[PDB]
Order: sequence, then structure tokens, then C-alpha cells
Amino acid sequence: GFLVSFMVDARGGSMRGSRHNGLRVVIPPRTCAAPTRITCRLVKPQKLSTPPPLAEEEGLASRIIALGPTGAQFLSPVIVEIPHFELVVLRSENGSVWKEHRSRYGESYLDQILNGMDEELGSLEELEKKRVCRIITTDFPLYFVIMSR
Ligand SMILES: [Br-]
Ligand SMILES: [Br-]
Ligand SMILES: [Br-]
Ligand SMILES: [Br-]
Ligand SMILES: [Br-]
Repeated sequence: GFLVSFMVDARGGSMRGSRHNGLRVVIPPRTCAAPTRITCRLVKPQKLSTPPPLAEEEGLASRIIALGPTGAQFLSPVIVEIPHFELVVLRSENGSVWKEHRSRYGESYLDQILNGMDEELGSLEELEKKRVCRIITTDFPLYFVIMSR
């Protein structure tokens, strides 16, 4: 099931998914007060009871991302990079409603978010080229998914 599964604590850590094709979770130092097992698994939209409702011009650009523990709340933002097949990040807190995810910090504060971490994050153009989307979030909802429009 799980593409990513690792223990992390206040020192921070990260793990690349086992398919080694862009999926990656970065938990910077101090974002995580107590020891936590961080996970990620991908779900097929049909496994869902309420899939993302799309308008005519909208499609899914990724599989549905389930980050664990569901509902985790970090002390500062964490980074999740997701491969995709305009791109918007949708999230569903408990699986019933879907809304746009917007990082209220965003890409201009990436260095501050990383908090000294010895991790190399590539630019947005470098992510474009690799077809990878970077989600900056301070919590884990039941689902993320990348949507095109
Ligand atoms: Br992976
Ligand atoms: Br990777
Ligand atoms: Br606190
Ligand atoms: Br909805
Ligand atoms: Br954020």
C-alpha cells in the first residue's frame, strides 16, 4: 500500500517514494514536535465514495494522495512533491467536500520553511520539466489531488 513510510521527530526527515519518480515527503526540522510515523499512499478515484466533482473543462492530473497520519497538524509547513500526468491542488478534509488548497506561505518562503534542513528542493521550472507539483501544507487532510483546468 504505502509509497512512503518513515519515522520523524523534531530533527526533521524526508523520504522519496519507492517508485522513485518524484513523489517525496519533506518534514523540516521543528515542524513535528513528537515522534510520528509519516506515510503516503495513492488511491484510485473510484475507491472514493465522493470523488472530486469536475467541471466540463476540468480533469484529474494525479492520483488521489492520502497522507498519514490523517489530520496531522504541523508547527510550521511541510513539503510534499507529487508527480502529475493550469494545475490546481484540491484537498478534502474528511472525504465529503473538495476545495482548493492554497499555501498561505507559498514558494517565496521555501528556505525559511526548510529551517536549515540539508535537503535540495528544485525550482518550479525544474519541477515543471519533471512533471512534479509541490504542495506546501501545515496539515494533512484525508486527500489531496492535482486537477487540471
Ligand atoms: Br513513489
Ligand atoms: Br524520487
Ligand atoms: Br505548541
Ligand atoms: Br465536493
Ligand atoms: Br502552508
